[PDB]
Amino acid sequence: DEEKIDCYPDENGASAENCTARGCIWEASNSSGVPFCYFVNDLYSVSDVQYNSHGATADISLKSSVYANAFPSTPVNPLRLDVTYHKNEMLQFKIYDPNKNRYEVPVPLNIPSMPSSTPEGQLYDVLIKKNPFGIEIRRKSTGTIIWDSQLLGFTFSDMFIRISTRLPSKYLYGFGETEHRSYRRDLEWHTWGMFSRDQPPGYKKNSYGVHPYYMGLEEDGSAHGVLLLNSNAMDVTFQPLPALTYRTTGGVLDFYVFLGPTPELVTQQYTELIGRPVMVPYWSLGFQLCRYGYQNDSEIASLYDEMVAAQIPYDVQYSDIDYMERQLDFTLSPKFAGFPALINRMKADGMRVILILDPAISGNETQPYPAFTRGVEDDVFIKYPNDGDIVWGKVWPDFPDVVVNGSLDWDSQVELYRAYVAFPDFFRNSTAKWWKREIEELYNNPQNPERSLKFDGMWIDMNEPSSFVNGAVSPGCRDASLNHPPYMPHLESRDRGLSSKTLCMESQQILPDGSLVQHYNVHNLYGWSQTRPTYEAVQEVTGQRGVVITRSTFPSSGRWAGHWLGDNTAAWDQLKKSIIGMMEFSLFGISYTGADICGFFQDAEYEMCVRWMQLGAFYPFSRNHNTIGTRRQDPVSWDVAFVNISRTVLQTRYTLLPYLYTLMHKAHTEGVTVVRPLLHEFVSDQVTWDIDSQFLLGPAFLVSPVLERNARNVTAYFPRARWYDYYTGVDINARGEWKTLPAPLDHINLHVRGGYILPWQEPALNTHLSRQKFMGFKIALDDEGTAGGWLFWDDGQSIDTYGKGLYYLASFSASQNTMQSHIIFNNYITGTNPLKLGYIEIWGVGSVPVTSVSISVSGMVITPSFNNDPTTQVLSIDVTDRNISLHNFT
Ligand SMILES: C[C@H]1O[C@H](O[C@H]2[C@H](O)[C@@H](O)[C@@H](O[C@H]3[C@H](O)[C@@H](O)[C@@H](O)O[C@@H]3CO)O[C@@H]2CO)[C@H](O)[C@@H](O)[C@@H]1N[C@H]1C=C(CO)[C@@H](O)[C@H](O)[C@H]1O
Repeated sequence: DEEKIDCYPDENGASAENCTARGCIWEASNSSGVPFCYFVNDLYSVSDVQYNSHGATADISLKSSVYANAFPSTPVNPLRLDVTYHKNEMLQFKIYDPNKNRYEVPVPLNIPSMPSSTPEGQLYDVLIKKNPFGIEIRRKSTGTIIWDSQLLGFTFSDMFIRISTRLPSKYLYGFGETEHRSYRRDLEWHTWGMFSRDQPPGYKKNSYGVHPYYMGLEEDGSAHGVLLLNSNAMDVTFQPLPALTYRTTGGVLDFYVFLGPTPELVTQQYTELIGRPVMVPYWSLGFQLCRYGYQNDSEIASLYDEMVAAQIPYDVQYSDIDYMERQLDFTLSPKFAGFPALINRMKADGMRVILILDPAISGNETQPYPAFTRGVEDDVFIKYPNDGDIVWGKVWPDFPDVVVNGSLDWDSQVELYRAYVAFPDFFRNSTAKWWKREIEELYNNPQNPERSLKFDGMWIDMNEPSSFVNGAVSPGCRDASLNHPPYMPHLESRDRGLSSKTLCMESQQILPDGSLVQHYNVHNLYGWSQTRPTYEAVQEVTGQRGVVITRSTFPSSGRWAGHWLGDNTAAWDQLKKSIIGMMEFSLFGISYTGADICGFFQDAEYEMCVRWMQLGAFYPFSRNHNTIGTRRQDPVSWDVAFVNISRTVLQTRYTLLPYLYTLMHKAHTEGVTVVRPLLHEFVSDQVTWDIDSQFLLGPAFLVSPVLERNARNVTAYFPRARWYDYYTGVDINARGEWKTLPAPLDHINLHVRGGYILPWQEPALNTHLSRQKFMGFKIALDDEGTAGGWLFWDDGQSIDTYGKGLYYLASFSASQNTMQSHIIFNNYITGTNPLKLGYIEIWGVGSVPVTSVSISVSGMVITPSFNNDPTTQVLSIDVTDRNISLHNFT
């Protein structure tokens, strides 16, 4: 019943007779999922298999065209397969057309100069099996088979490619941006669309980015990863005979396989290929506020003052498109003048500001508008292929004189008001200068130095590329590269073709080299194409490292940006989904992510929002954002009870920051994960393979959120190790056990894994005041493991600090009743530049209050006063009275 490989996934025309017309068998079923049409025999035949020291290659040919000609596109013949043993832990196999040169995804990866696999170290082996044509990847370690495409269905036609594989288990994690219902994916007959579209998160709905990458767990605790470097419109299909099926619409099958043995190891190797996450500015680790519909310039300032009055910490203040004049890029609303004043005032207190940008530029404007005009001069806009005019979409920008009724039909609004806009082609060496310029002159206004906005980071959005008309504008598109492209993957609005909510597929773009591409192949690449330049733009203009949040992603996208999970709604299910989203994104190679706290779409409710601020207080990207007409949902818009709660939890986060920052350093340097599923640190425990309603920050910080309304308690899992409550210092004392811990409406549960030391620092009102206060230690000893730890210090904003010069790297270790410090490299904390070392806490020291050594060394040796409770292992040791800094301490 499984093993049935759906022969008719087509949008239209599945029928007994139409089914027979391919080499296929029609047989109804009463079981949900099973394909009425299925494969009984193959249509390609592998021929000249050959192996060598460094790879393998066979040839694939039709047999015969009688049936291959019967489905989607004109099949390609013959094909060719090249497997390559890059490293011992990594593979690639590609199936392509050796004759014609097919579209291949233009995103740089790093690969050993030549194949560096060694017969003794190589951890996997491959076999090109012959009947029917198959590919079998195996972990040499223990025979588990990683990939096995010796199933039927393999097709390969210009605009339709199918390949399948048995999964080595019933546990698979993560696919290209959408709203999964659990971390581990179902397998019980589910298809998923993958294609950049402006879709609020939804079940089986294709969303902002595309990520054809998964991690599979094996029989034993072993793990592997698989990437399909294809950017065409595709959908994947999970069958209960553990096995999935790709159906792309026309690249080549370029697969890369990774078999680090562990989840982290896998990710380290995936990111090693596509690139590791961007290092973020220390200030971005703080809390963030925004909304769609900040009315007046001053309604923001009103908010920023209300927030410092409540003493709720936060470093980043935004403004949505409201600050633009009629949603035009690079313009300042009348209603928002002396907004430039607000920026400068806030940053002066130590805050920072992030501004949104859309990609589409309006060209129906009457006044002068350099952005658009110089756009046309430098020729940076996306046109049709036969020289044809700009491909005109519509988005946010309003027409010039039109008077706007905020309440009109959303459709009516799009014809009467919204201007025609052009989409820049961000591949082009030209579009880079143009874009980078506009950004320059936003920062330093050539004409009105008083109207300069001094932003610190950019939020590129609406870049799928999203558009509020299907394709182009007035007459439409004209093409079959667009609608019904032989196979229309299982996307949202399938009936609308690929055109739906974006550019015409025939739209011409130009790659950096200079060759011509149509939007059809690079659509999923669009937002990605825009990411690096924007990143660079911010860097050049601000002279600092800065940060970029983008909506549309693609593998490697996270190399220059972070990501927020998009248009959630203020509903309870959406909290848990954010935990997933984050987790999945760590896999996808993007460390800096989160959801819109309290919920974008719709009005926030009180209790849900107390719970969400507590959860979100631990997103790496912690931002409270919100759609237009809704009521405001920020912390100082509820009541005294709320405010006070918000304060406490935010404080906690501003304490973890030195830890959260080093994680970010380690993910950037090592490939490791930041938001990390328990199962990454405790694989041998199968209970964790399924838990997705709680998560880790790094290895030692266990977050256990309350995700249900009335609930004021929670049941959370606690793997086999010591879990110290972060607040009290006491070990919970569960071990591979489920405990029900009390969870009052003011409290969120956090625990520190025994065997780790966490560097902390006193909570300020923003990271500027914070970095000045006292540095702490939390040594979470475990009878289960003594203690290990890391700290990395930086000016927190300079470009490539680690990579060239000024940083501080210290590993910490506690063997016997004593913690010792080893500075690996120091170059920013010097005698003159001191790091105040405040307190030193130690949890789990013993019920016997007897020390053999109570005094700390700096070179000299003091025996400062301490507090100790025998009941609770805590051993506190204040030191706010010494000249102790991280650079002279031992
Ligand atoms: C702010 C948001 O506006 C537009 O969102 C539209 C969505 O495209 C559609 O999904 C559509 O229906 C959704 C409903 O609005 C919503 O109530 C939900 O419950 O389900 C519906 C899905 O069927 O209507 C939406 C109109 O509001 C736009 O497409 C979307 O991309 C916009 N979000 C971005 C815009 C802003 C402002 O620049 C940013 O603040 C957001 O973060 C962006 O994500």
